[PDB]
Amino acid sequence: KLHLRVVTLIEHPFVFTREVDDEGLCPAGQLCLDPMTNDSSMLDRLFSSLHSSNDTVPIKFKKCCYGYCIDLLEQLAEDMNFDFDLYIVGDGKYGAWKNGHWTGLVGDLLSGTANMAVTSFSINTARSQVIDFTSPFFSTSLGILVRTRGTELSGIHDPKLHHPSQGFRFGTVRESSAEDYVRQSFPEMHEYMRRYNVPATPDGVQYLKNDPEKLDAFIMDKALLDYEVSIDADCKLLTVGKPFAIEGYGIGLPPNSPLTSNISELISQYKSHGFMDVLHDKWY
Amino acid sequence: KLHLRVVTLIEHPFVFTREVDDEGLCPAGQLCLDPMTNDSSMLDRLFSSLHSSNDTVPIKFKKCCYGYCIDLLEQLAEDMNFDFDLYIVGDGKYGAWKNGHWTGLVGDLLSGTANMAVTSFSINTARSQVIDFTSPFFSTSLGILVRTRGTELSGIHDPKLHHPSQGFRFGTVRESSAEDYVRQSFPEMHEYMRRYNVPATPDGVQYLKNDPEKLDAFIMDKALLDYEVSIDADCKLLTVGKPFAIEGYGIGLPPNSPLTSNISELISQYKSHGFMDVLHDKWYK
Ligand SMILES: [Cl-]
Ligand SMILES: [Cl-]
Ligand SMILES: [Cl-]
Repeated sequence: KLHLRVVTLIEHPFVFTREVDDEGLCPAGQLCLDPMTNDSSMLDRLFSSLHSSNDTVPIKFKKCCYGYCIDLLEQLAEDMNFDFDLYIVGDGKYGAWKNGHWTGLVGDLLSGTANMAVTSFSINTARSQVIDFTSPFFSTSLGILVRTRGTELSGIHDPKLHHPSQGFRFGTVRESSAEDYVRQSFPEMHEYMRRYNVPATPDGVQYLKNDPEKLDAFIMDKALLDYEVSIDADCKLLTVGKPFAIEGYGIGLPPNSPLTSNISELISQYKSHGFMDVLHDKWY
Repeated sequence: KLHLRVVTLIEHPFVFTREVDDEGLCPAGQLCLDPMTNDSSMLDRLFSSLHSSNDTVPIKFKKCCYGYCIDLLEQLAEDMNFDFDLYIVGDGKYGAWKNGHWTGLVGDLLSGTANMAVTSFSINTARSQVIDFTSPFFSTSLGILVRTRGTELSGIHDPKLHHPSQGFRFGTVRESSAEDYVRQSFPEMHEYMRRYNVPATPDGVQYLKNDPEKLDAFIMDKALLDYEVSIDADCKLLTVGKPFAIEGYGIGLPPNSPLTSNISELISQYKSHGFMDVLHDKWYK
């Protein structure tokens, strides 16, 4: 039985977290750590302390993880007969090339801090040069979230984005695939957005949705924005414009991992036997 | 009962052609026309005649089409209750923006010459701004075909591909999504490749595989290159390098078409019930 350490990132409805229950258990999900570290030795020590008969892990690090990607991970673990430790990425980022290294999930796979990454993780060309991805389990365009009766946009080529009016505020999630697409296709746009980008999806959604309104538009994976629109109780939000920058979501592994092809085979069996449809129905 | 005109492009193993029999029939295939026109009125006239009690269509235009995308089209036609006329795109191209308009399949969708495009047609950002695509039925990286014991390449960032002084002979298919990727991401290498690009996949495979060798490497959808490697029994060819520019294949329709969502829902059901596995195994052998 193989023993993997899996890194994840909280992103609804793919991965959610909540506090652990009265007995320190997670009936509806998976026990995970949120330790704010990229140090493999620190993670070794914490998981060791978690599994032993004298668990001294700071309570604030213990969480229960659940969601579409957690259900997928549990099925994979059963079918491939591995067990796993699960932790949330310390910097909260998917990963970008910054200051001569990869951050986020990508950085943890390249440093050996994690054996596998499971979340709403986009397969793009830059990441594919340095880590392995499995076959995709989901596919999404990038999207543009605006308020109803607010900013109107045709898509990523709208002149309002390329020649912004004074006070026009739009941004994406820092160190995301979305930010890399803008950086590489529209460098001037990327520069303009820097002061408006946010650390994580919920922040952009809150900045656009709630008052006081801090963003006029928010660019991020459409699958994530559509989930937020679907739970909007007040006809306040919508996604606008033509599709752009479509990418799959895949599981991330170190380059040339022997596990990649076996996980890909199972993802293809799950797709072709309706399991992905069950997960979509459960979480969307 | 809807009646669509569908445009295709011959690309193995997604769409093949064979000749019509000596009676004008297509067992195990779909009768199609190869009329070399982008004029909607011409196609109207030829199909009219084809379906009349006095068929006078030039016989050299009649072909039988078959393959992965033809099996998919037949099934969609049954499930969405439409009839169709099928023809092969006149210019042989998927489509690019050239000289102020879209060419190939994209151009025929925008001009109304075709109602739907079915083949190994990549969903990319530029085309997505002007036509509709269904959800994808297949996904592929771009790939790099080389000879065994030939040129070695790490992927699309290999310095050999970015230094004209090294003189490597490498190209792609003209007016393909592969060419669009290089144009956008590597303008100087796009310029360099112009002398080596080819009209269609088989031309690049020939120049790479057969003697005298005219290409050192050929860049094109990896699904198509993998097919050519799979039918080369003699270990003459390899795909090399890291993945890049992954795209889905989808059915193309005019923008905002009411058919798109229904075809997408059927593609998603077919995928989730194993039909794409069946088609892949059948057509890749
Ligand atoms: Cl729980
Ligand atoms: Cl997918
Ligand atoms: Cl697909």
